[PDB]
Amino acid sequence: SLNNLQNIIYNPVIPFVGTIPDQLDPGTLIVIRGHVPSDADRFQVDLQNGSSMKPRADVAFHFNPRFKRAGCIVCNTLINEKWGREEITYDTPFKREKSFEIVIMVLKDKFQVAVNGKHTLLYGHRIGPEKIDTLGIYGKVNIHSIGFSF
Ligand SMILES: OC[C@H]1O[C@@H](O[C@H]2[C@H](O)[C@@H](O)[C@H](O)O[C@@H]2CO)[C@H](O)[C@@H](O)[C@H]1O
Ligand code: NA
Ligand code: NI
Repeated sequence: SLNNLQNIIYNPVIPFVGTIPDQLDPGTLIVIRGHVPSDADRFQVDLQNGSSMKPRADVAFHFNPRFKRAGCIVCNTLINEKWGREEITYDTPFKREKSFEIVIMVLKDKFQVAVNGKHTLLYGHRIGPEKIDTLGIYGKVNIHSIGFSF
């Protein structure tokens, strides 16, 4: 249910980096609506510990749709500017020139991600979700809205 969803941020310029307005406790939703442009090779939604660039902030949850060949979604965690073990989901619901609604649900033990009303993937927590205070969106993607349900 998307009641309690409050959209902030409309049509942000990409790259977008913004502070998350509350702690990502179990039951929290992050809802991102947009489109993949026709020339898209990849984009990413990063749940970050801070917004530092040098050194690069840790990414607790890197959610990275890629579109070359059959496409996929790579999920991973960045710590001390080093990527961890990749979790690759090959059944991607993203397609160039198609719209999407990403819903990231924060559970106690994992993120549960649904795209356009259909379950997409799970990703177990590698960093405590309380350390997540920043949402980054990078790459070839168009964003209409970003909202949260706490
Ligand atoms: O793990 C996410 C991370 O991947 C990097 O690229 C990987 C690539 O996904 C992997 O299949 C290949 O074998 O090695 C590369 C390691 O650099 C990206 O450069 C980075 O942006 C992240 O998306
Ligand atoms: Na990256
Ligand atoms: Ni549109």
